[PDB]
Amino acid sequence: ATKVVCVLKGDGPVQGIINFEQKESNGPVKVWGSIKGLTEGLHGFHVHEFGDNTAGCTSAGPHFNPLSRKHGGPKDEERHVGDLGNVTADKDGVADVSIEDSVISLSGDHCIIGRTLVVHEKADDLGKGGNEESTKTGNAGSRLACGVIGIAQ
Amino acid sequence: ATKVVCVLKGDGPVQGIINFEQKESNGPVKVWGSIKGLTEGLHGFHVHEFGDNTAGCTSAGPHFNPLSRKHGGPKDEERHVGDLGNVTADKDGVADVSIEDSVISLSGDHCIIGRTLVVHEKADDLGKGGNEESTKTGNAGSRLACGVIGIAQ
Ligand SMILES: *[Se]c1ccccc1C(=O)NCc1cccnc1
Ligand SMILES: *[Se]c1ccccc1C(=O)NCc1cccnc1
Ligand SMILES: [Zn+2]
Ligand SMILES: [Zn+2]
Ligand SMILES: [Zn+2]
Ligand SMILES: [Zn+2]
Repeated sequence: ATKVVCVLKGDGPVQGIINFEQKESNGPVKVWGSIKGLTEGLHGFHVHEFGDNTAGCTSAGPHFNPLSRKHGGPKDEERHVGDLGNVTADKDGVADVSIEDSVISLSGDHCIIGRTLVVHEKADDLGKGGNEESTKTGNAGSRLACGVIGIAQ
Repeated sequence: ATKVVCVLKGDGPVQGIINFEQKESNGPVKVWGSIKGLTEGLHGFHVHEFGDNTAGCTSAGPHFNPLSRKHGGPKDEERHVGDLGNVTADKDGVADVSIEDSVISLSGDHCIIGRTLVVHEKADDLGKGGNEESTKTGNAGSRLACGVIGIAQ
């Protein structure tokens, strides 16, 4: 009953459409869509704090972290709201995304509307990499494609 | 105290950066920035309902109109929330945008975050064009560039 969408663009072309839908404010958000143009393997997948793409994906800032937690994987209690783990691209460079998440929302202070979705160069280590950056960014590397998360029909 | 931003891109050469700032939730919104690649003269400038760029600026849908009014200019009582009038491009195709508007908001009710800002081919006649479409769209023609309005730092 609330639906939101994000078109991801960057060089390659890396390009994708990701849809989000939440039946009720207390419920999980289903996330689905496709990203093409990726290298085979894992790519970090995060909601970043700013829906600012004025100078490309760099202006999106850090992970969306309204509750001031450390970086983790989607299944972790200790995670940022924006920590959606990794998407996995096949040999053909396509990641078909199908996620349900209970921490992001389309309502309230966990809401991701107006933020940026980013797909990264490398895997997110989900805070298990053993360095300073692991519990901040997951060491997922450069931002390959991004877009602002908007209200859908 | 609330800042939001929008990068305008489209099928052609029209591209722009628009900033919105609102000191207080009950107060006016300052809109500023620049758009380039335009024909000299007036170009309609609207917030459209959906932050959806799936198939380009067309997927943004109609003017953002939560209060079910007819189309008008920004200084009119009878207007859509998204009716921000025209921007004006100079001889070099650059429109320097400077708008203060009392009807849009960046918080509270009916805010523009996660919606789409669109710059149009033709002038918006501000509901004074003398045909039915004037009171709906303003006869401002095709969508040259658009972007989802996102939260800024
Ligand atoms: Se959820 C959220 C986050 C940031 C800014 C605005 C919102 C919001 O809730 N907008 C109202 C809305 C959301 C979805 C569909 N229709 C209206
Ligand atoms: Se901006 C806006 C317009 C209409 C409805 C909801 C919102 C909104 O901003 N909601 C998200 C939110 C609510 C409370 C605290 N933080 C974010
Ligand atoms: Zn990231
Ligand atoms: Zn994180
Ligand atoms: Zn329009
Ligand atoms: Zn209108």
